[PDB]
Amino acid sequence: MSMAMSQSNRELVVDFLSYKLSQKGYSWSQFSDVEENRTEAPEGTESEAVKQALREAGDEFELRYRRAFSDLTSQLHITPGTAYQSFEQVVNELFRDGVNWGRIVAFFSFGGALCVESVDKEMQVLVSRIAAWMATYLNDHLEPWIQENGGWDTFVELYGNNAAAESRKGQERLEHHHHHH
Ligand SMILES: O=C(NS(=O)(=O)c1ccc(NCCSc2ccccc2)c([N+](=O)[O-])c1)c1ccc(-c2ccc3sc(CCc4ccccc4)nc3c2)cc1
Repeated sequence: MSMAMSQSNRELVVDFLSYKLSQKGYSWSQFSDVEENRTEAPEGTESEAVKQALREAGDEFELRYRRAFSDLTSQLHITPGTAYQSFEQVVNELFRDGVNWGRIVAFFSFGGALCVESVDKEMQVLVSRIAAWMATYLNDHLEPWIQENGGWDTFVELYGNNAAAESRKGQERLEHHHHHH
């Protein structure tokens, strides 16, 4: 008997990773062929879920916790001889005190920095690794958690764009009340 999980989480590591990379100037990728059509009106077009949410939180994280993050990225020096263990360790402590969206996003970034550091050392080859190491920890040290707090749907409904605006809707309203009161 055996069993596994989904892949969504993994998609986050890739999508985000790329973002953290592009933000630094890097990128790298490839193309291919499949099969599809279209006939309406092409344009940027954007979503409004984990993708957008995750990113934002990431940028704001290093902003509010510029030090809390920096000091972290300096706690682990990824290398070819580095063992996935040395990784799951550092991330463990930062996650020792229970689990909360905050630490979650604050964590994701940790990895992003690792990649930025790898490329800086002309070792982008690592990116692929750290990327897999995350999807492994997120599915063995978070999955069970994220599924106990309403998955991501909740994270995007709390500390997310559509959510941010939603919050204001109320406030701007409440204030109007006391005023008319
Ligand atoms: O912010 C946090 N929590 S929150 O109140 O739930 C929150 C606060 C703000 C936001 N968003 C607004 C932007 S700020 C932000 C901050 C964090 C995440 C996302 C956003 C969000 N959120 O979006 O989910 C959540 C938060 C922020 C930082 C840390 C944090 C920082 C450094 C370290 S170093 C360490 C172990 C050391 C150690 C290292 C190695 C080896 C051994 C020991 N553990 C750490 C934990 C822990 C929690």
